Amino acid sequence: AKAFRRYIFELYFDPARLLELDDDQHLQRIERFLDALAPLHPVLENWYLCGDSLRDALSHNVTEHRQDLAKALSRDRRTRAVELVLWNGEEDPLKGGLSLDYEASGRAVSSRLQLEDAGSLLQVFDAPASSFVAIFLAVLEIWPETTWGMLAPHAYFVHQRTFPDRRSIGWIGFCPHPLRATDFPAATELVDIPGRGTLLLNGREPMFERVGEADIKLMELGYLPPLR
Repeated sequence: AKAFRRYIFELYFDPARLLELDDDQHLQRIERFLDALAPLHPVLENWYLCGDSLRDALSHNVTEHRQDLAKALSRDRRTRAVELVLWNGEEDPLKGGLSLDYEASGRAVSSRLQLEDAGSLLQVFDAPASSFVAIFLAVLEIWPETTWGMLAPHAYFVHQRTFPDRRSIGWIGFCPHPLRATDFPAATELVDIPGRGTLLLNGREPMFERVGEADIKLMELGYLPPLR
């Protein structure tokens, strides 16, 4: 009995719809998202621009100074896509260190939000299932363009996912469709999000037919998206 250290935590957005937003809109959404993260745990209360020296990396607190967000974008944006990277000021993954990577390009691959390495949160959260669900809830409310979400152990996704050419719902995930409890295992909890879809909690924290059976059902329903 030992928890998985590395977790993947990614949410995907409809490329066409997300691309409609201008820079101010993206910045506003990230601002709202950081605000939604703040009450969930102390390590999520402060976000900073990355930097060389430790002094440089902790000088620009975007949760205190909103105008700094535009500096993240201005520095991180690519020549063909909105992009921003933030860190929470904690170096060690064992103490809740976390980085945020947001990209909006008009292509599925670069229209997403990732928290890395989410396994760091899983150990600082005193009640992780609900706290992670709260993060999904925040993304869904801020980005109606969300098309998929997955929280899963890295090792599971890479070496055990049922479908090689498909995404996975993971331990906790988002599927943009209503789902019926009768189609899923007893260990699965379905949380209905009207006007969005469903959040699935597949059994207890992976320490996995629980996730596999859910992916299988999603694939049979035609709801499990391709990787490409």
